Amino acid sequence: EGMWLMQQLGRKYAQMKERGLKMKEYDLYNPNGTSLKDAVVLFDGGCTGEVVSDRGLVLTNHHCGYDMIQAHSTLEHNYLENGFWAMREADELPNKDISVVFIDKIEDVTDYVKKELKAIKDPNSMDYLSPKYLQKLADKKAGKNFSAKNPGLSVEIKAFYGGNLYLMFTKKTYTDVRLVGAPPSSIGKFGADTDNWIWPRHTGDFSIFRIYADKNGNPAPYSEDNVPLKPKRFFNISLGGVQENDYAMIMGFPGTTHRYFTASEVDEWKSIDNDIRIRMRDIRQGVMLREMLADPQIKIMYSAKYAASQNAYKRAIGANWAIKTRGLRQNKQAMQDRLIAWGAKQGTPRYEEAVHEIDATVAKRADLRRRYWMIEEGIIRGIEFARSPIPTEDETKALQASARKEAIDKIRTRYSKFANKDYSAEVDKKVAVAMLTEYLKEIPYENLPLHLRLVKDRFAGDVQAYVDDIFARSVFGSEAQFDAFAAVPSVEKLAEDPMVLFASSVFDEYRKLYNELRPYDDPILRAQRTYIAGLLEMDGDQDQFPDANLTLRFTYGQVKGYSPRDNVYYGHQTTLDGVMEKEDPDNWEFVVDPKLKAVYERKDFGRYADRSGRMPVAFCATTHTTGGNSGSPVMNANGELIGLNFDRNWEGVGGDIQYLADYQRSIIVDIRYVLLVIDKVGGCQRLLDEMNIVP
Amino acid sequence: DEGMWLMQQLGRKYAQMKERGLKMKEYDLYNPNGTSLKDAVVLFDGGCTGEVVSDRGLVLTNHHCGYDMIQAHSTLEHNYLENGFWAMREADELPNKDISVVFIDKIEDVTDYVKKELKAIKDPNSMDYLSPKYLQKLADKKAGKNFSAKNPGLSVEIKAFYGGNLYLMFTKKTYTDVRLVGAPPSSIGKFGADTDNWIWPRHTGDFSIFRIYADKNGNPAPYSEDNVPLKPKRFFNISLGGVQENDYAMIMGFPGTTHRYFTASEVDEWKSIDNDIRIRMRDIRQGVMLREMLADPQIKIMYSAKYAASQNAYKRAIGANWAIKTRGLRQNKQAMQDRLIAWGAKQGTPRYEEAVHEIDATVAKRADLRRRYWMIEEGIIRGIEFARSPIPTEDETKALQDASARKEAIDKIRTRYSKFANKDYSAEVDKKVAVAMLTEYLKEIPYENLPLHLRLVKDRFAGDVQAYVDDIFARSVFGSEAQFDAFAAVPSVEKLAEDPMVLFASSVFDEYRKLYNELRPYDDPILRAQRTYIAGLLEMDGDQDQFPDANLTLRFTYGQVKGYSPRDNVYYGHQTTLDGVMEKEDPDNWEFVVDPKLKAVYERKDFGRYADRSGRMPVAFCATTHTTGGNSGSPVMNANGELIGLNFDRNWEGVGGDIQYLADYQRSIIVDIRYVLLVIDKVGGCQRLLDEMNIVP
Ligand SMILES: Cc1occc1C(=O)Nc1ccncc1
Ligand SMILES: Cc1occc1C(=O)Nc1ccncc1
Ligand SMILES: Cc1occc1C(=O)Nc1ccncc1
Ligand SMILES: Cc1occc1C(=O)Nc1ccncc1
Ligand SMILES: [Cl-]
Ligand SMILES: [Cl-]
Ligand SMILES: [Cl-]
Repeated sequence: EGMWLMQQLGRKYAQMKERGLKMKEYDLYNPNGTSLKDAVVLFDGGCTGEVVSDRGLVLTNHHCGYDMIQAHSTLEHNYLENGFWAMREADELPNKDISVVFIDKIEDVTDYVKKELKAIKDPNSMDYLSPKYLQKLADKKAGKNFSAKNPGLSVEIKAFYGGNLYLMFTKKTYTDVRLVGAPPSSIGKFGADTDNWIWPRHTGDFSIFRIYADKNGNPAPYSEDNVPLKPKRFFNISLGGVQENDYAMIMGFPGTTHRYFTASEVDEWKSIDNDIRIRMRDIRQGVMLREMLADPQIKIMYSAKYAASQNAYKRAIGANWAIKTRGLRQNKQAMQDRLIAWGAKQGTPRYEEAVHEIDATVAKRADLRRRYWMIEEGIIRGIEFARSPIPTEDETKALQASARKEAIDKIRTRYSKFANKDYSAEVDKKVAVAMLTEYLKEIPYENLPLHLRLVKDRFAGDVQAYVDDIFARSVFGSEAQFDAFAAVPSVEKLAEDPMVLFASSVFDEYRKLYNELRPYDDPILRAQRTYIAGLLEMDGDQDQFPDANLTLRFTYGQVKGYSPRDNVYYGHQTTLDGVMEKEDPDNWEFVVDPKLKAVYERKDFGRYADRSGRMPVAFCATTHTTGGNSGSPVMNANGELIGLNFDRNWEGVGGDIQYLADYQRSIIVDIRYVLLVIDKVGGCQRLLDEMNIVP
Repeated sequence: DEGMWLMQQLGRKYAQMKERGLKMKEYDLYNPNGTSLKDAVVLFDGGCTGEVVSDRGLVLTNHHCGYDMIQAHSTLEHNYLENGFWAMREADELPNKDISVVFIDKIEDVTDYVKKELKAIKDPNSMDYLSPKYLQKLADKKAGKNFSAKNPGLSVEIKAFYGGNLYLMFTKKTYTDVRLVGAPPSSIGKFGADTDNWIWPRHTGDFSIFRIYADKNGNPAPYSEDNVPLKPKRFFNISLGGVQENDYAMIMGFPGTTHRYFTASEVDEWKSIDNDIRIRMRDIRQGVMLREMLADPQIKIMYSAKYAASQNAYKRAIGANWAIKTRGLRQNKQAMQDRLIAWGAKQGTPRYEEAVHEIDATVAKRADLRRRYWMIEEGIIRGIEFARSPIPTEDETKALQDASARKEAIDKIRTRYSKFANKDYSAEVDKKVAVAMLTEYLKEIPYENLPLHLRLVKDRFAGDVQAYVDDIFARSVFGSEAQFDAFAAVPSVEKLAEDPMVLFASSVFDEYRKLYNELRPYDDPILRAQRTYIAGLLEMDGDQDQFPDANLTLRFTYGQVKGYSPRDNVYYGHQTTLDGVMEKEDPDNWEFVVDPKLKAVYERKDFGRYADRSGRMPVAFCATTHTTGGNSGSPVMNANGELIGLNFDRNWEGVGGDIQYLADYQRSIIVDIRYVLLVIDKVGGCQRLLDEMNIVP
């Protein structure tokens, strides 16, 4: 049910042993020694990874290493489509802008931070959550020049439980992290966007990297003189596999949760955030899909844009399903009524006042929040010409010296990036007509961005005519129209350009709404500090975990399937047979790698198949994970690596607010399948030899 | 494989059924010389099964079987299709026109008689052995002089089985006064609508209730206000004990057709011609239709039924091709015929190998013709609506060529035009469908094999299909109402003779009939060789583990209440519940609307004695019984012969079961009788129906 701080291992250890944990507490997390925690990394700021060899080999997801695979791919050596297998350490590819972060030490600095905060003065100060204020406290505690005295190390203080607990982390960051191996995208991204958030799942979502360091194993930027890191801890790989009900645990960096939402915040998340995102993206997606199905060239240009819109659309559908069917609002209401009754009994009304402040703030900002989501989903992300070029102040106060040619060249560059190889003005006009029709139905005239008032005033309510006029008269409406402008440019032409005026008006309204809504966050945040302090004082810090905040957490559970609906069961494990069932040669998402299809036909599974002779692919577990946990190590009762977390089923996306024991699962790639791919698909035996594979 | 057994075969199957869980005495299920449970089973309205469930002739069948009778009695004031219908007294039950229930009074083996009569052979290749006319002459000869007049309500019929190796005479008792008694609302009766067609898990309460009325002596009589409910020989007791996983289940009913004795070459033909062409052509038709329905809400209303009608056999063909591809249907037919050929060689009789060779050679010879026939039937006859536009009859052309006979012919042509261009017809949707269908048809069918008018696409329109279709509508008398009216004011045979739409329709129907006539002779050598083929299979492996193909005659099948795994890591259990209906509820989707009385019953858990041991309300279950079209409404029995449900569908994964039963995938989809009784009770409030049934604990 939770995402526990490493400090909370002591408090959860007995229950973990009762559930099947076999390892000693300090072998998993030792606060003043080496433990399994030292083999877990924050991979490139937004993923988890794990060290799996005494020479710094790192496993993470294929979707986590995707950008590094794509950046090294060319027409001659397309690593993204065929995979990549460095047959020697010297062939491993360096990556620019990459990092791996180790959590060297974790310290409770609550008393220190709370004492420092007493010197504020303004009781409503937000310094208690400010990264700048907390960094000043971290630097004061670690010492003026800590990083010079301790190379590779840095300190950081974060707030937890809404400001009721503070932890200081001593981090060790390595920036020379090289690409070692990756399966073809047909394996790494098998279901592609069709199987996103889906269980059963058949995706071998893994990639392999290596941490390089100086001669003393200290962090160093890329240098041909760097040598592999010899880590103090790395995971052993288990080949014992998994069975239904086996104990499983994860360590990783979950990004965000909202476990302490009030019932009013759940209602707002549903009726504003989710319903608007669902409604607006369903309109955008429908027009886009119609156009992609009618023209194969439009399908190529808009596939990525369509997939990018669908991902959070599906998440919002899954989240709304939990709100509707799993009683999220009711359980938050019961949580807050229980605190209010307890507070009345203690003679302390501050908890009821805090819940009241959150409800009143949520109620006050509703119309503004609705207008913000409507414009952001409807126009800012909904219509491509909303992000068309807007002449800067430096460009207009240059057009009206011969820096006129310099202003036009910069405007041309931005026009070329807007009307790129994947942009269709015809597809965009059709999407805009549908999006704006919905937006104008929902947003009243007095709340419209200035230019959109012209639909009623100038175009007699004709949305199609308004959009047609924007393109017919705009300098960014076509290449010929831009070139005619570029030959005789004037600031007067730009000032009255219908596309410039649209883009400017909608961005102006978007920024105005953001600025008016931003002050409402602070009273909610301050009242949450009181609210969570009351919940902790009442029911204790053991059942209620602190919200995720991109810090190292552990979660535990079992390898277990679930029933998604009446008379349907999805088991705990998928097999290579399921990959073959899904094969579709005329669907790029479900193409099966020929080497993998051959391995399946010959049953060349070696030591990786289960006792039945079937080849495992993926499994699911009752662990509590969220975005940030991609690539997390999945451990046995013995702490051995049994898989990598790579996704979570859509039925459990509401788990960020309330864990759903009967539906929510972590989707994990079986480590036996990872080794099978390295071995029979990549032929990279050296990686198998450097890992410590236990029977 | 797990057959549709003749009633005659119950004796030789009985021991295995007892070992599988059957508890009843053999002759209580079927006795050729006296009353048995077989007497409570009826052929409901020619194409469904039904069952007698009371001593006053009450009949249960599917909602989709009684659909036309419910719809015919529905009005704007009393919409029984939408809200259901519950007659609170026998006098309120609604009579139905053109309805029948058929009882199988007696079944007799007449093989020796038919085979002796057939020996008077004037031609060894005669097809009289399969002719309904010839067999009726033999049935009338055996039954006697004016049997139907001496035994009113009874009729005699002989059917061939095992390709002409076995003949049975059936004495049927037909009742035509069958009245509507009760029906749940469509929201329960057809809950999944076409979305859940062929789907398991299933949550549809697919039942309707009728009553057989008869004269004072219980003899068949047409509708009369003097008719009294029938007192039957036998009726089913209703069980409330429910079902559990692995329970024995059996069905009696009228499966229509199977092809269990196809050669491997007939499986290849069914896949590569019949199914692939139907799939490819309907996918094109459906895609254009769906795009037009999604863009215009009025087109969606006009084309929903046409779209659903095209999709039903499209889905069946997809399911059947999945079995051919993944379940080894072709290979198992090949093994069946190689085993017979090896045995025949050992017996010194080459006639079985010669028979299989004749079927293969005939299948190979007709391939191009069969491909051209399916291409035109799926592509144009079914695919393009203006293919069924009006064609002036010979008598209409003669009438239009001096007299008032001219205006009579024009009125007749107008009537047919009005039926073609009706409230659901869109010429714009039809032109778009035709352009796509014809583009595919012209790519597949060479110029020399095209219907005469379609040659104009290359000759006159320079390969432009859109221009050809545009010209048909712009210049045709049936292209629009104003164009028809201009013709009707000044009509001439000359205008009709050169009309592009008339010429198109005439040419495609001419080609369709020519292909049918050229292909028809190929059926006879296959049929005669199948008589030899099946005789060999029966002589070799006996009439014990190979059932005769279904032919709309009474059969029994047995199995277990059991779910299945449709794919890797997925399991569908044996039973669905009312909870699953609630999970599927969607008020803005007519297909998944939930009746308020039913939703309230679920909320209050007002399930009474009908609920399972865990307090869950059962809805439907699935079984390993072998059923097909014709089995809709069939009684599902317990090990004791008590009614536990009604068969109403089969999952798409098992549609290949008509050729080869699929033990691990094929299931009969059954409405739980506890759910039927719950709906009658808590939704209909028709307590009198519960009281007349014999409900056992
Ligand atoms: C009803 C159903 O049956 C199978 C899948 C679904 C479904 O809703 N899928 C889904 C929902 C949200 N995001 C992604 C996928
Ligand atoms: C068919 C079904 O519907 C709801 C649940 C199930 C089911 O099979 N459950 C199950 C199977 C295996 N392990 C654990 C539980
Ligand atoms: C692969 C699959 O998963 C769920 C359903 C299907 C499917 O193909 N359904 C279907 C096929 C043929 N006729 C009817 C329905
Ligand atoms: C076969 C299968 O694949 C994935 C899950 C299952 C499963 O649960 N099987 C099962 C459940 C209940 N009774 C019998 C079998
Ligand atoms: Cl380290
Ligand atoms: Cl012979
Ligand atoms: Cl099977």
